[PDB]
Amino acid sequence: SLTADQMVSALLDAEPPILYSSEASMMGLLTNLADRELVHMINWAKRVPGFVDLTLHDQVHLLESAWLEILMIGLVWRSMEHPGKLLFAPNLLLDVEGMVEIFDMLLATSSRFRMMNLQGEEFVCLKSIILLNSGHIHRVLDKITDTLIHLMAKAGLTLQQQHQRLAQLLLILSHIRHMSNKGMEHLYKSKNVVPLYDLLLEML
Amino acid sequence: LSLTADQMVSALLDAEPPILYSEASMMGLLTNLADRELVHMINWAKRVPGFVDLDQVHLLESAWLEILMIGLVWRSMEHPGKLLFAPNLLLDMVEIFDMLLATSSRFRMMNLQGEEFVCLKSIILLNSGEEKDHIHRVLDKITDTLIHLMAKAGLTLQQQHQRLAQLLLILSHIRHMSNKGMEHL
Ligand SMILES: CC(F)(F)c1cc(F)ccc1-c1sc2cc(O)ccc2c1Oc1ccc(/C=C/C(=O)O)cc1
Ligand SMILES: CC(F)(F)c1cc(F)ccc1-c1sc2cc(O)ccc2c1Oc1ccc(/C=C/C(=O)O)cc1
Repeated sequence: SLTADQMVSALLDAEPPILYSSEASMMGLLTNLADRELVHMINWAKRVPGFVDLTLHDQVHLLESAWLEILMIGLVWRSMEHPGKLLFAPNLLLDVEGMVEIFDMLLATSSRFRMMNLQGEEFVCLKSIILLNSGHIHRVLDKITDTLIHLMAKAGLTLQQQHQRLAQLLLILSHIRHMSNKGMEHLYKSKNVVPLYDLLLEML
Repeated sequence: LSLTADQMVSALLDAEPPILYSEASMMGLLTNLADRELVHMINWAKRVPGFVDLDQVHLLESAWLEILMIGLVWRSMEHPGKLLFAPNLLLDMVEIFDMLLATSSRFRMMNLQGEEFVCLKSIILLNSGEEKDHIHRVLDKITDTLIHLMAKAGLTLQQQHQRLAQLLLILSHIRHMSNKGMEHL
């Protein structure tokens, strides 16, 4: 029911904080950083319009299917004004076997956003898209498109420039889904970061 | 890049490969089918306005299973519960099979037109990966094509953007389907 300006302001208020923090040392840091970031992500997801109307079962499913893409799109957004480096935290700016191909993708994605001049208002829309897309849900997904296109028209882009930019923005998401799949394959061995159902249920 | 929307949709519709035919028996039949489908794909790709002007090898290395999946998902559309691999090969790993039925159900639920299906395939192929901007400008042209095809259909500007968004968010699903399809292979 929210207006496109009311929506973008709710997403901007929903925004999580920026957190702080050898192969095993670096991994112990990344594992711990994401763990604490997961708790702030569950609070954020409930601040996203429409997600809290959903049954706990649906909320779980979406988060389990999107917790790494959400972490990565947040990462790629922070790291953006730091070319050649990945700002996992303000005290954790980096540049481990197998992890090299994934790091290089996350660098390329960050480099794409910057060249494309990604804005914070479009970013909060995209991260909200990923949460709701991972799995009424299509009614909300339509509302975030209307918000993105409203922000493109408010910025002065022509109707052509609007649908062209929307598409480029929605295709970089195929890459984020890919970066997530390869990451899930790499990390898993066992899991040290608490399954999100235990967390979501623990928080209510 | 000089090409119009109707010139782009018809150029791709012309490039459309033919429909082909057919446990160890099922996988062997599928390996053989796919192996014959890659030769038609490799040739279709050369007919994608922009693609032959390249790097082409890696784009088919990334999109070969996404293209095989979108094709399968497009064929099997009026066959709910079953997957139409070939007219003589209709089957009804289970995870990948279910993920493929859901996509086809979404394709049915959206009334996805063939003219829009060719555009998705060409976007899949190009977005799978001065020479780098060539891919960008072509994708921005397939998007004008998709929006024009919608304009013709009678949809409003708001009903156009939503539908563009709807179809594009399905490519994240087919990227995911391919990735988990690769692990299984
Ligand atoms: C290259 C790389 F580091 F980005 C990268 C490469 C991969 F293969 C996979 C993930 C990544 C990322 S993106 C990211 C964003 C952030 O805000 C914070 C942490 C991380 C993180 O690292 C992680 C993420 C999760 C875990 C969990 C382990 C467990 O359950 O035991 C460990 C390390
Ligand atoms: C369930 C399933 F069959 F869909 C499926 C599950 C997966 F995990 C991965 C892919 C699939 C698909 S999608 C498809 C579409 C088509 O038009 C035709 C064949 C196939 C095919 O099967 C394949 C694809 C490639 C190979 C290669 C083997 C080799 O190099 O030895 C074997 C079987």
